[PDB]
Amino acid sequence: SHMRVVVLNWDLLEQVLELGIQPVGAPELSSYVQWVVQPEVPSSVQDIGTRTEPNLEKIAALKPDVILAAGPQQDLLATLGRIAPVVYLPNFSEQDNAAQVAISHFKTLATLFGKEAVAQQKLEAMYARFSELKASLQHAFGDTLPAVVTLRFANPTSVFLYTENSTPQYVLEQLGLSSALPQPPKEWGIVQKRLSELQHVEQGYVLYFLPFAEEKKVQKSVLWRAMPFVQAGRVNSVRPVWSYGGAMSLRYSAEAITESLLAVAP
Amino acid sequence: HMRVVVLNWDLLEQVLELGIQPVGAPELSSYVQWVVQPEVPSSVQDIGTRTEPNLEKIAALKPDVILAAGPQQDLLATLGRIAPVVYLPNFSEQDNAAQVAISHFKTLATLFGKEAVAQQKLEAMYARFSELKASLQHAFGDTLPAVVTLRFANPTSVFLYTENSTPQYVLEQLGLSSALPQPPKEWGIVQKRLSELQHVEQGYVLYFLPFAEEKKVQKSVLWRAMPFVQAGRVNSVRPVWSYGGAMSLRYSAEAITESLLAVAP
Amino acid sequence: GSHMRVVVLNWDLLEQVLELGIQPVGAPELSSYVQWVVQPEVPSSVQDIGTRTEPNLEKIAALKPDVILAAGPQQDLLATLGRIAPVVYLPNFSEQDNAAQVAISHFKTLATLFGKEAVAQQKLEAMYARFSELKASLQHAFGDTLPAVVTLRFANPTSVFLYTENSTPQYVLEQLGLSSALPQPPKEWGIVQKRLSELQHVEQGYVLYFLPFAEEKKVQKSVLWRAMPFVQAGRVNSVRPVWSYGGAMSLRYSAEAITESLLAVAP
Amino acid sequence: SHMRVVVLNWDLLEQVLELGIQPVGAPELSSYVQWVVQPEVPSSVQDIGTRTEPNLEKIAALKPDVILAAGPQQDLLATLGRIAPVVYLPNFSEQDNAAQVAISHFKTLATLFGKEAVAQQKLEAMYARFSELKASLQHAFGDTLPAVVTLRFANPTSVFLYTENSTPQYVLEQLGLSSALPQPPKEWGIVQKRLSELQHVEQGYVLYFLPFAEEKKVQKSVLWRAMPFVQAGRVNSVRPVWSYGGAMSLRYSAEAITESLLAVAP
Repeated sequence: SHMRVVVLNWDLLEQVLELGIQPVGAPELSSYVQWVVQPEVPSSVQDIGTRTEPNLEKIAALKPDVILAAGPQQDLLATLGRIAPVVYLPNFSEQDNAAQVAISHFKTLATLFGKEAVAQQKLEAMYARFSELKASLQHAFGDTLPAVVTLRFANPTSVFLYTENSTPQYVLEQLGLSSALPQPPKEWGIVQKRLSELQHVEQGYVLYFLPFAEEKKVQKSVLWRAMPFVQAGRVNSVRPVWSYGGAMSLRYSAEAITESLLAVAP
Repeated sequence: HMRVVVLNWDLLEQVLELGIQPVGAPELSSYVQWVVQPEVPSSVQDIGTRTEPNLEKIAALKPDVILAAGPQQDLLATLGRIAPVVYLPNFSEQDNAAQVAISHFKTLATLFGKEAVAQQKLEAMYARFSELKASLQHAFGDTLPAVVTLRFANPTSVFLYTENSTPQYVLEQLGLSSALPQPPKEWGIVQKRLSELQHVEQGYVLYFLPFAEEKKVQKSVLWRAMPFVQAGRVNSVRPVWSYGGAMSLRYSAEAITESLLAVAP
Repeated sequence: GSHMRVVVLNWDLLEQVLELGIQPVGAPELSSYVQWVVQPEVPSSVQDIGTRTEPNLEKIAALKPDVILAAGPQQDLLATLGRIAPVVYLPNFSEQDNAAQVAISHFKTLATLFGKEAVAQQKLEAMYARFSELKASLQHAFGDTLPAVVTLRFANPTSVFLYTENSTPQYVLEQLGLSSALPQPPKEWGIVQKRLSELQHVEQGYVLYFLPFAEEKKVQKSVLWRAMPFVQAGRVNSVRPVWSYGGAMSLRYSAEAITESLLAVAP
Repeated sequence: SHMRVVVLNWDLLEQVLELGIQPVGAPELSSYVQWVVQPEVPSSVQDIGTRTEPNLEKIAALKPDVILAAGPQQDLLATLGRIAPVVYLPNFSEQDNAAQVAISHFKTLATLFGKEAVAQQKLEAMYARFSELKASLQHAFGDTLPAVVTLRFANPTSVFLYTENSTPQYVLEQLGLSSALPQPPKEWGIVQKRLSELQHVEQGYVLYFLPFAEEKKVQKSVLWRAMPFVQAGRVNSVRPVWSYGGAMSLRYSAEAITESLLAVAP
């Protein structure tokens, strides 16, 4: 029903908002509109601190009926229980297929909040949306879709490649895109490799998620300009979509990758 | 008869080659396509994939031991709560692949008491090596050609095998020269462009099967212009896992030799 | 037996030989050695046979060696040295050499030649294992994002020797999972001489410089160095003396040296 | 223990083979079985080109762990080191006593490759063989062994006399034979004199090493038949033994000279 929900992670914040549920508390709302962006966070929701170090004084003042915690708040579950009952929905382990798990959590949250019908409408619409971008991608590339590298910059010299169990990997598979640089499953679906290792990617297309404060710095480097995919024009920037989000995150990133990959096409 | 669960294809071969039949093994469907040679019995159940094994299934089999390799190193802690784990890593940039695959074959033998069976196979392997070398010298020799061993990534990229790889080891055991040596790397491979094979004029090029885009590459525009292709010094090696166990060295030796005995003068 | 009379002419080979349990009768610049290489302590018995660039042929021949180990910088003397004793030529720092890998490959080759193969494998396995520990200690104290590090040696108070992609400090950084923070294309000896002004744009990364450097205090109090972003942010430290152009065990000593100096000035 | 060795000179090829070591590459294998012949090169060993001018492409293709170079390859040491570690064992200078150096190199190579025991056994067997041949030589020459000239034909008009620092000279001394025409130490242990100079070796023996493609031409020539040692019947042909080989070369040349000198005896 209409309970007073406090989420402590950005993926759960998205999931709850997407279900038509409006929480009373959520972490890092200022950074949220820069990194996650896609599921706009209403004016009512108060910033209860960070995902790693939530404000216990503040969440208790909001009088929650439930506290939704994910992976990074697992050491606080006992602590959070002193304030209100906790529903722990973890994700993005080395074992979790992130995306699949994000959907199963999306369904579970729906049943608990009675918004079970709304969940089904969005999920089937997302699956239909996948094929829509896939169709628009083969119509622009010719039924042999290219191989794509999805990453986020770690430092101006280091890069987070997304692994096989990550959500961008799931998106690539749903779009019919190939994995230009596959990686074994890891936590959060990422692997930190050096940027110089991308000197050998002479074949596919490389997409990097926004924001990155030092984008110009890397772009102005001798190393980045020497990249095969850069001079060949097979590289673009994906509009800000949280790669560690919820179920609808898969959709938003699907529309974001496709839009950024329909560009820089032959 | 212990209840063994292997989580990697090399260990699966090693354990099977010792006459031991595990209760769990990864990617059994894909196994009969890429490694194929040590045929996995009908009894063994698919416990998921290599990189991403299913803990629920492995725990449901109630194993007495779990054999994990390199790609499962981040799961070792979790697996120990299911059953005692034997961690046998291999194919790093520092590992000589072949020796380590043999030493692991020996270690697995002693742990499982099948010490005699292991030695018998190893003696048969070394003997088979010299056998193939002789048959190569009777078809090429006494000056054996230089050979490139690779796997296709895509019709434009190629996985060349490095100095620490198992195909490199096989070539040296057959007395064959390395037509395109490479510095040590992880899993023993380097991904190069197909265009790099434009200057390997004198010698032989072998590529391992399967490759879904073989049909595309053989009649492809870039590949037919290759020197070793026009000279007819190129053939396809029957599917043998280049990242396997000890007996992989034998199977790949017999596979390369048989595929190289063809297209000979 | 392998109880042989070895004369080394380069510091890396001196290290390789000492680490294998072999004690040479001659080695170059022993006085300067304990200041720059330091780590593999040179025994009291081994005599100083001159420098690396200009070895004393009269002295090395007087020691009556059974074998002479010469490296890259002594290649122009190989023909003359064979007249004294059989020579083993082990190069290791061109722009195409992966320095570290070959230093290990030379460590293995030298081991087999001197029969010290078992100790070599033991040393290498202990080094490789130590790498993962240091990497582990680095992902701890730091985020899920290993930092970007610049490794260099001071040439003068205004110029710096940055290490390239084929250098041994670079190999160490890569084994630790660290980024290059200022990568450079492969060059001879693994270095490039840049102006100190090149460190003006390494803002969010880390800068480490190897010891010794006689004018570090001079640079520390200099106007340009204090204006450096990594200096004001406190992300800069001095690495304890480890030879950047050494042998296989040089990689281990330099890995522990970099990690410890980078565990400091960490968040 | 079992390394991949590539030798670039015939002497080093012999030394390594006598130690039970089997190289993967060796120079001039076709000509080797014509000039050196005794330490038979296995079928497995591949021809890496000629001496002085080795095939770098082939040597690198064999993936050697060591490259054994001698005198004539001294200008290639820098290039060879770029392929694999090089062990440079020079010999046959004006200062080298060839034979001693050939043995000391045989020992060092033995120590380096661990086949040290086999070396001492062979060397000790060689010294013992010397006295055996000397005895069979003294029983046929009246215990006062004659003076012998050892040479190789350059052309039908010139002859390569072997000097005091050469390996056949060492052989003559170990057999107790005198030097019927000694020469001051020179490079490769040889001196090129005109054939007309052998007119003065009257009261001695002359031995020439095989092969020589124009032996019949010289044998029926007017100048050679007019030689004092020829008319006196004190001349014979020594079976092919490499005068610039290794330690066991000294043995092979000892039994070859003795066998060729047991003939033409009174």
